[PDB]
Amino acid sequence: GNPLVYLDVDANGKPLGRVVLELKADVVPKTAENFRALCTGEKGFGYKGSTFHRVIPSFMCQAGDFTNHNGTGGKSIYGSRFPDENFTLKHVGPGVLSMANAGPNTNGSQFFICTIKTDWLDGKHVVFGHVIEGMDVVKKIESFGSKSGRTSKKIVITDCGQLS
Ligand SMILES: Cc1c(C(=O)NCc2ccc(N)cc2)cnc2cc(=O)[nH]n12
Repeated sequence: GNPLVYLDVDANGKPLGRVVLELKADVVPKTAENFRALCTGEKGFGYKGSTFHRVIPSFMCQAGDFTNHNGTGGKSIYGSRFPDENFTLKHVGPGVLSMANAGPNTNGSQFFICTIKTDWLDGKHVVFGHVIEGMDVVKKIESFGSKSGRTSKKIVITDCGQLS
């Protein structure tokens, strides 16, 4: 079945709880596998210890730059970047999990969780999963963002992994 993975998130060193994500490997297997392996850390690198560096209320929470911690970095398990697998899944509402990018075919490790329907991203960002549990944690993260994306608390993925 599709992988279930988790992110345990702190804000200014206090735990907020756990976000559980389903990865739609049946639709986007290569994109799902990248995220799964970055959660487990099994390639020797991944999301553990990295941050939500860009958070915009009423839009999304973005994370996954585990190399530069600022939106310029990250890498995939395949290499620095990998192609857009497909655009079949849509940005239908809060809880959608999608790949950040710098244009076509520039997926790495950065990702975002939507807090609203973001239909204008359809066909531009690869959707690959959704929140199963922990939308309350996502809403807390969102509340620590700003219009500019700068966070008002340090939001850290302290632990992450695969549940099934
Ligand atoms: C524009 C931007 C990006 C961005 O698009 N980075 C390019 C990129 C994405 C994914 C991969 N894998 C590689 C490169 C990342 N963070 C922030 C914060 C902010 O205020 N603007 N911003």
